[PDB]
Amino acid sequence: ATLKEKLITPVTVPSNKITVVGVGQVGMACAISILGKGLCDELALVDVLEDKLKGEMMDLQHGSLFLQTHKIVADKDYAVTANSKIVVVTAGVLVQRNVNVFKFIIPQIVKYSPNCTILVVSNPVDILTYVTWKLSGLPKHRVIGSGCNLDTARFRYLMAERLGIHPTSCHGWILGEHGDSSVAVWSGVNVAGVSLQELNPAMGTDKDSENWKEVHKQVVESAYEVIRLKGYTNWAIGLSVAELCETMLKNLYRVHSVSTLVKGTYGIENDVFLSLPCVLSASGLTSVINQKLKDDEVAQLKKSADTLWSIQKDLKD
Amino acid sequence: ATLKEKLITPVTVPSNKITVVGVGQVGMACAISILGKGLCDELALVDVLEDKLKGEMMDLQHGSLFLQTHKIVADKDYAVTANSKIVVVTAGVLVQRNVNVFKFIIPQIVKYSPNCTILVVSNPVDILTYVTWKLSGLPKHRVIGSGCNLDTARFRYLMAERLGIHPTSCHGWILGEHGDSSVAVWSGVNVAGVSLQELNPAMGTDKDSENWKEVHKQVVESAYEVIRLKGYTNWAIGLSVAELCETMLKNLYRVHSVSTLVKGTYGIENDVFLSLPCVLSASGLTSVINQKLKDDEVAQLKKSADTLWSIQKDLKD
Amino acid sequence: ATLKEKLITPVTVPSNKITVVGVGQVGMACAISILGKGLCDELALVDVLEDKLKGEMMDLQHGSLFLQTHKIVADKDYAVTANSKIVVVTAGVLVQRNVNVFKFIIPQIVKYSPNCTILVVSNPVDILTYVTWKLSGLPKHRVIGSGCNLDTARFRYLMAERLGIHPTSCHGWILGEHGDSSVAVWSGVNVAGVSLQELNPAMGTDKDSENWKEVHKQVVESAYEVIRLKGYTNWAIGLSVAELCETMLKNLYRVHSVSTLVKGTYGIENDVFLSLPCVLSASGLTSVINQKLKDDEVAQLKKSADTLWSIQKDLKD
Amino acid sequence: ATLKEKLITPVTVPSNKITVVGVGQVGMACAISILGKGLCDELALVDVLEDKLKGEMMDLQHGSLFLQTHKIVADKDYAVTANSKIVVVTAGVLVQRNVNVFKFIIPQIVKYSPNCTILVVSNPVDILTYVTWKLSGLPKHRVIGSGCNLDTARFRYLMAERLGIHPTSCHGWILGEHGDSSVAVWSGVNVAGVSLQELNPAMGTDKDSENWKEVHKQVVESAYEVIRLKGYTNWAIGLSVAELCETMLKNLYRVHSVSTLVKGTYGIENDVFLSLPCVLSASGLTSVINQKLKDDEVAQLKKSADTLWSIQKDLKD
Repeated sequence: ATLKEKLITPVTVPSNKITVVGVGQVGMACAISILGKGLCDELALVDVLEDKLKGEMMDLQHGSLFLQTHKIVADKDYAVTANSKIVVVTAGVLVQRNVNVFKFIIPQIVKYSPNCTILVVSNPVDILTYVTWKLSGLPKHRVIGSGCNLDTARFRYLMAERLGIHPTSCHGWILGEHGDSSVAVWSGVNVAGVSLQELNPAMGTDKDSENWKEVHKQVVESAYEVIRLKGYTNWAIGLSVAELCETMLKNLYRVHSVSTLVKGTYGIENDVFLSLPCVLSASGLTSVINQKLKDDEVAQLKKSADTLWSIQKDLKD
Repeated sequence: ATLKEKLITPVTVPSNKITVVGVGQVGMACAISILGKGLCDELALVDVLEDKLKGEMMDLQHGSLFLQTHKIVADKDYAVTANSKIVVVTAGVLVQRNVNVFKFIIPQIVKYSPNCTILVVSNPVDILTYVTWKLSGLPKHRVIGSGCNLDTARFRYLMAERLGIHPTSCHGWILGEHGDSSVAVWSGVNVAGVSLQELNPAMGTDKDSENWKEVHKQVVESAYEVIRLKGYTNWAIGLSVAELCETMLKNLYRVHSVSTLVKGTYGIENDVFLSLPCVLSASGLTSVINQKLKDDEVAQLKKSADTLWSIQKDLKD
Repeated sequence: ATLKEKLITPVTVPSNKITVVGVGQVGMACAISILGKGLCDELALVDVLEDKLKGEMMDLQHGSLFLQTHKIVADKDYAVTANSKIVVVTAGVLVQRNVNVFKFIIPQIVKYSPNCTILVVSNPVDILTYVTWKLSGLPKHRVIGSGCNLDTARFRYLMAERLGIHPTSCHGWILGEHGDSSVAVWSGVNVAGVSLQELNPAMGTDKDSENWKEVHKQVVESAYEVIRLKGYTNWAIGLSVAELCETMLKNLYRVHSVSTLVKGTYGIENDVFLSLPCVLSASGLTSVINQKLKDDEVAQLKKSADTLWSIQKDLKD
Repeated sequence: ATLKEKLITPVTVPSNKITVVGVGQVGMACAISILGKGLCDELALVDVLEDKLKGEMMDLQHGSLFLQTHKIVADKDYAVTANSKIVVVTAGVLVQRNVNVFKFIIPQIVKYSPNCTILVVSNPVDILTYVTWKLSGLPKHRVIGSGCNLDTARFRYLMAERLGIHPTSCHGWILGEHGDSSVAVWSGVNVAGVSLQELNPAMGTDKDSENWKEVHKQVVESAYEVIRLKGYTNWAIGLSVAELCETMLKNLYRVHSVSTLVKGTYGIENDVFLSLPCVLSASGLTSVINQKLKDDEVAQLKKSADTLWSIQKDLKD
């Protein structure tokens, strides 16, 4: 009178589980990229909506044949979040408004899944990373935001498109705040270990032949030019998050530039999360790479650190 | 005075190129799934919109660091479509309205890329597959629609969820029209080569203990219940298309149930594209699996074939 | 005076760790397949040789740039085995000789890594699976051998090559002992849910047009015909093991035919590991699929079960 | 009276085909890595042995269930080689002995597959790359050897292990001849865009605290220390080749350091293949990165170029 009884003779817990907070344009970009990489053994989704959340879950589950993920669960309560190895926080609705949400969600994240690494994808990323470090009570190394990871990704595609090579080949970084105030360190930009700064001194300046400073002006401009055209950017930031979840889940110790506490380095006493190249692993951020910067470059960190803390002093937690 | 000149000393054509027609909810689901599998060596996007198309391209290109795809191009003209190995047609706006678009696009698809396989993702899939076979002048085997591939995928997730196993293990099929009129062949449903029909005869009927006929009623119902909640289904049908592009590009000879001409089998003289298990390869559809069906099951094909052709007779090409 | 101090500012445990026991022809096939799939976050290797083991480790580590695995460790002591999520036992040198090795290794496996699933790859697989269940003190569901998984794989490639389709499409199984005595269940053999037994009754017999019974005679023959030509088979059984480690690590609940205790089903009171389709997950074997067999087919299990226990009664543990 | 006739109703050419020349320790490392990445839509194997070749083919084909490759063919005649997109030449048995084989094979490679890129894996790689450019009549850009690609890979694993990070993060190169005479360019070595040479000047020298010059001494030493222990290195060089076949097949334009003609740069008039960072694509080598080297470093290229041509002058083709 039953198939399951007659067919399947019995001889759980999440393993690599990842939770994505929010089903929005960018939160379902991260999920389908995380599932497209087969990182998570369970994918939990949580958002304040009752139905779309259930519709995003069912639309993914119907593709479970095509996925390496077994259990895809989504609820509006954070019970599903339990046992999450990483919690990707895309939830966002101006900081003190977002701090209304993160008071509302982040401590629910941590009640059910204490070990989780919290990756903060939502803009503003640098402050909402502090917001989520304050009120989650997780260590410094278990709460990090996406940050300039995607900026570094956009920067390498641009730096490659001008050279025609593949973005993985052209290595250059973006540090600092996520506005016009990001630091593109040209001392590290290079291809095949051939420094570009070395050969052409005109880089990192006001003017140059190709005015390569336009690249960093295009890096910060393209983010919006994608926002202009289709209304907001998702699959760029969802591929970046999936690549971070890969570093942490697969425990690779890869260097991503992510938002972490800058207190103690680059002349900053304030508790501020600013994007710095960091070695990510299963445990959290394992370390930070120490970036040798021009006095002028450390200045942009220092100043832009203050721009955050100047408006991060009035946060009401 | 130039990096590219000084750095890169010179010592093209698309290879696996895939074009996706449309940037809509489901057309960018297919792209990011195709890119997430690294199938296409070039991904061309085309849609009637000037800007979102340019925004979907740039949002993908910014993730090129994270992708195995080198060139992602998008234009509103079909010059980009040139040399496409597969053209995934998601464009859709009721058939004779869609046949306005496919007159407008499909012959532009074929002008630039004559060898392309045309995969038709758009609803109605069975008729718009005929529409695109009529006016493209491609062989029967190079024009196929998605069809019940995703229905078969939803059907296996359901058939597995009731058994708790993984959808790849539970093998069952969906043939025929894409409405309530799909044929779930229970003679093939099984797990680990254990036929479910064999053990419980009550399957495929009006009533059963678990009333397993509800599965096929849930297969056709879930498609809408995803449409209800979030407004439309994308990442299920985009993972299905990416799995079809994989069969054809990687030239696997895998059996998918896709929309192909049923003239000559199952008592149908009409030229009608109805979903049948077919062996897909690089060349196109290589063949069809011959499905042994109940008289009653061949009837649903036969009748539902007529439901198509009854309204496929008045098509104005 | 140090790069590491100046460069990397500090802000462990194995996660998915897999241990492969033995570096032999088949044990390095499993490793490079497991690493080629990026399953293990750490790969531990252990074998009785001091140097080749260190050479197999270094030859893999030099490819770490190309791998998704971070730490590849190999020692002759089983300290490295610690925290293994799965222990793949390829060690083998006739059962009571192999039981000399498994007394020597298997309890060292379990001292350092109590939670490990033990996958037994080594021939004889069915008995050395019992040998390793007796003396490891692990549950029934955490000790399983490869078994007819690869037989099922060879069987599907053959069953497909005759049909020209891709082996993933043609579903047919191999149960029982690993000699000529395997059970190819033809009641489950099919393609696209079209039973082959159904249409041609001459299958599973003495004679047929194509004498499809030759397939199962070729399945058991090819294993040796690979052993004849190059001396032994590795990358077939290493891809099979990597696909098992994937089911268990990725926690997929996929159905593989593996060696598990048959006590209680198919009329067997003896404690005997015989290859049966089983649902594998992170926890172990989750269940067994109940295979509906001809009286004659249950007989081959029953008899071949005794052939094992007849020589499994004199095992000295 | 036939399954294939009754089941499969008909509705070819290699696409991405790769040929590996030789089944030896390193030639089956490349195959199982190429198949493990699903690069080739057909894999052709060729070697001078009748049986092992047939045994290597069958051992791979039995794993076809687990592979994304459909057709794996192996013959001793080069008919199978036809339509190869890349031909990986592992065949080797001292140059003028190897030039006996490449007279015997390389023109058979090119008779059946004129468009093929020829990747030369076999030691000596730099000369046997010239040997195969002379007698194949392919362009400069379609014949390249593995070269210091794997040296660069070993160099990054070492450079990372000292830093604890993941080898993909630490970017440093190996140019030139494949002996002790390789050039480790320290001007490019760095992590997260932080030059190591910049901070510690003692690098690239006779003595340093960690004497980081030992890394390049370990890079060249480890190659042999793997050769010592297990007799020869395979899965390092097979993962490197699979990563080259990926750059070329997937048409990525990635920068690998491979053996190409150095005539015209670094003060070399001779026709000599020496390892230089090069942008690989579908067409061949697309270009070369221009490496800014110390006078002393250009010297090692210049001199080691002569060491090749001094014994490359007496080649009898």
